[PDB]
Amino acid sequence: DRIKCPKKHGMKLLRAFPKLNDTAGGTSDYGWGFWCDRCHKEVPALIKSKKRISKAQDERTHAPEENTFFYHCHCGYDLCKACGASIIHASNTLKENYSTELKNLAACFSTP
Ligand SMILES: [Zn+2]
Ligand SMILES: [Zn+2]
Repeated sequence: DRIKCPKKHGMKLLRAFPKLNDTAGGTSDYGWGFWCDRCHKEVPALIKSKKRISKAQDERTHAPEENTFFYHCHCGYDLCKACGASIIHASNTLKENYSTELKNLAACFSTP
């Protein structure tokens, strides 16, 4: 699922720094990389990792320090991979505690 910026727009996962045309403001130049609007990390270059060990590993969760991509919003709000990783983890945990609580609810209902 697409991560949203605080202004509720759906952000996009990018594998290369965007062009002037991708950000709302005129002057956003991502030539030397950007800063995460949340953990303030200065991510200066996008690197291609050769690990490739993702048969069934969410790419967004594996090797968060591996800045192989980032999330950008047109508004200009950005998230490093690491910050994206923690919201996928947190949201997956909510879905798990939901399906679990739902299976337990069905069981409590259909058990005397
Ligand atoms: Zn961050
Ligand atoms: Zn935005």
